[PDB]
Amino acid sequence: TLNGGITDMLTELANFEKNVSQAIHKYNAYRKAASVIAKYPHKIKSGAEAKKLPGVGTKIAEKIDEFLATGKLRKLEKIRQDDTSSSINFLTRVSGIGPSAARKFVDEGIKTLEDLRKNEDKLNHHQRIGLKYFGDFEKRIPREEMLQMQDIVLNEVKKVDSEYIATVCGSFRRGAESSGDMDVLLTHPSFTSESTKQPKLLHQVVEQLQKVHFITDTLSKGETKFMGVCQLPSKNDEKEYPHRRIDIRLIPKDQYYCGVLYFTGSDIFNKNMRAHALEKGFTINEYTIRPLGVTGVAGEPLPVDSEKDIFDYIQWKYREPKDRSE
DNA sequence: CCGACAGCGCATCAGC
DNA sequence: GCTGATGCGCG
DNA sequence: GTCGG
Ligand SMILES: [Cl-]
Ligand SMILES: [Mg+2]
Ligand SMILES: [Mg+2]
Ligand code: NA
Ligand code: NA
Ligand code: NA
Repeated sequence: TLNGGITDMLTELANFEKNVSQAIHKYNAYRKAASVIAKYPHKIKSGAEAKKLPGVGTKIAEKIDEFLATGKLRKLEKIRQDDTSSSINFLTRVSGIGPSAARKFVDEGIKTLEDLRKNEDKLNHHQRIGLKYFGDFEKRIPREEMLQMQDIVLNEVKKVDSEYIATVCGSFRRGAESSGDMDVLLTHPSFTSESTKQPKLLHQVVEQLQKVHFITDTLSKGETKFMGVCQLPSKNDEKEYPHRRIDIRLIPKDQYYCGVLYFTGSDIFNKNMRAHALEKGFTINEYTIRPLGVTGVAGEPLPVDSEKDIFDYIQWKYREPKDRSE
């Protein structure tokens, strides 16, 4: 983190644009610049030096000059002092509360954690759970705990049907020493792009995980995506582990490689890669990579037998999960 | 300039 | 009930 | 806010 100060600033700007301005392209612009700068192997001495990097334009360069000179950014100083902006940014930290809901709550005079607690009747289900575990969802998960969680999920899945394959993705798969949550990619031979030969494939796994008290709450749930909450079991007399966010995604088995590429991320890496795919005349989602026709319409799914096959199509050297932390 | 900026599942709502 | 739009979340 | 054409 040679350039921690700068990337924090950019990230704070990004958050402002997303949460308050609701300007998503500005948000993405700031995130891209923060990311490109975070991997720059030199301590930055000037905006000019920074502007050499792709994603860092004139406006960001001037901000980096201001920051380097004074150690702060007036624009942010002001944003921090504004009550409405500060309140909105805060409320968006609750899972289920976005920019729109946040601004709406602020209108109604609901602007603090205390306000939320006393107005639970004004929250949808997801938001109520996000509030319930607000503190816990702030905490990172040590890889040691991720490992225990992996064992539980894989073993419980095995118990439901030995043919399931559960893979832990996200930052965990990228080798990080701590994770924001647990991402599980699930497959079963009875669910392919060709046919769904069994219903409740995701339900049964979710049910089994609730049975053993691993999954504690549900934010949302469909036939292919579960989003919820889980918790490690603690021993006699031990303080409980924090509750943790868990996402489970059921992907057609013959589409595993596109799925694991997606679920491994990072999010910025995915955006970069998919953007590059477009430039190369392909479109990539978690299911397939397809050529773009002359009209700009997706063609038929190209054959894929590894993650590297995807990189090959778009003429990128293969990058291991651990090098996709952008 | 000015168009493009990745892609998609689930929840909730409006309108029919 | 459905469809489509929008909010929010995931990487 | 940044970039490519
Ligand atoms: Cl924007
Ligand atoms: Mg994750
Ligand atoms: Mg994340
Ligand atoms: Na640049
Ligand atoms: Na939120
Ligand atoms: Na996740």
